[PDB]
Amino acid sequence: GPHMATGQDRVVALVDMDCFFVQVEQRQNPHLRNKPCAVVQYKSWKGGGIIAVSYEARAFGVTRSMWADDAKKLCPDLLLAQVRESRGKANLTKYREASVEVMEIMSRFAVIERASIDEAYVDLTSAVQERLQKLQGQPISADLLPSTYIEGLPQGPTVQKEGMRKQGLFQWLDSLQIDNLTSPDLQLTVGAVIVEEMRAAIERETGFQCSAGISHNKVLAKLACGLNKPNRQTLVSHGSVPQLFSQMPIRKIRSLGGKLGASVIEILGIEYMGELTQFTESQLQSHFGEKNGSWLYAMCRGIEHDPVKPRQLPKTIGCSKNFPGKTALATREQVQWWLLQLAQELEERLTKDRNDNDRVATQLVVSIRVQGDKRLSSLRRCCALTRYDAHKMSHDAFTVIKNCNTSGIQTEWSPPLTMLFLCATKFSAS
DNA sequence: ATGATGACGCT
DNA sequence: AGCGTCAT
Ligand SMILES: Cc1cn([C@H]2C[C@H](O)[C@@H](COP(=O)(O)NP(=O)(O)OP(=O)(O)O)O2)c(=O)[nH]c1=O
Ligand SMILES: [Mg+2]
Ligand SMILES: [Mg+2]
Repeated sequence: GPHMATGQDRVVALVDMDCFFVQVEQRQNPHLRNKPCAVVQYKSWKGGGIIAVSYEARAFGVTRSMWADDAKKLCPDLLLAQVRESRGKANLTKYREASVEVMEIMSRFAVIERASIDEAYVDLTSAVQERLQKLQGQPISADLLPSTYIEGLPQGPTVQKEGMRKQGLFQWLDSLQIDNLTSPDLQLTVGAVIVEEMRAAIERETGFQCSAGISHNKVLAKLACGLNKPNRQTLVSHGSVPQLFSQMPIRKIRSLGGKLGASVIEILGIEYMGELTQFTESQLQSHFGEKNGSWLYAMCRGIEHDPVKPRQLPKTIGCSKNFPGKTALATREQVQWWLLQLAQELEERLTKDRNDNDRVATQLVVSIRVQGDKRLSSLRRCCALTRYDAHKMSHDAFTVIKNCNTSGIQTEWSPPLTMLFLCATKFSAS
């Protein structure tokens, strides 16, 4: 009890842009706003692959990874925006630039870790301290939390969705201990006021809406984010964890959505995150390894220590294209041509990066998939990246992969390539 | 024929 | 180094 750490030491948020590529296209084209719409890449095979979906289209069953032609059977009035195509591949520059717009705004409030093109974690611990002093010991108005849900409330002795939100919020704030500058629940609340302000700023300055989770660590912040979407934010307190976890499938917790999560379920014969509390740390470590067992033991109690890394910029800059089915690359000249295309996009991105962010990449990773392999990558090789020159980079990547060709006739490439990937890495200051 | 990315762990 | 996992 008096020596048990409760993982209540930080305030962490996760901010996630709602249907982000869709919002980028809707800002640009007002005819798409407030409509069922999706973002598609390519167009020939089955209308293109959907990669993002507006909340109005999701109500019809439209999802990512559906073909647009199939999405149209569920939602006949679905509007589509197409990803730009440059040098015969998808080019995500518009979405990268929009993400930078958002991240720069977030960075005014606190330390951010870029988690993906449209998510960042935020460490609010310091911001909350500072804000607790100036606000003094005076109370926090619900009007400062207009889009916040307090997970697990209301509870105890209304018919509308906004009404439930306000009821829980009132219960929370009515129990808050406002004169104890170290109360975790108070710290979270202030964190949430800050996140409201951050979200208001993003929307005002970009037009983009997002959801957010506020809790004591990244895993709980991420989970919290997804609980009330879109355009809302959710506070998951330490106290809320036992009930929340008691029915929370294991696969919903970040890092457990794959093979390890499935093994936890199979080996232990459990279904929900809270059920982990029944095992000793050594038991868990015995099944899953020292690092994973320790992490699971703390996580199922709501405790997690992964720091929010101060990193707003990606650490690698890469370009790839899949060549599925009949388009698989089968001649030396095709392979070379496509490496050049990839290397030209890459050069463009790298030069821009070098001007914007004062750094230079030094390693080039070359990855390919071959026809028949159900892995992301059949093969990865590195080479020095000494000049930002597309012809050099493509020539080098070719060199590095060329003996993968089993074909006897030199013009041909067997087995055919179903993926090419160039990745610039090992950045240094410039 | 679920694409184009990106981070990190294991050995 | 190069492969495997998990994620958006
Ligand atoms: C998961 C995922 C996302 N994305 C892009 C499209 C989304 O617009 C953007 C953000 O991903 P997300 O946060 O997973 N999804 P979303 O932002 O579209 O939707 P949500 O509102 O966050 O659910 O990333 C992909 O291109 N491929 C993916 O597999
Ligand atoms: Mg999102
Ligand atoms: Mg996201």
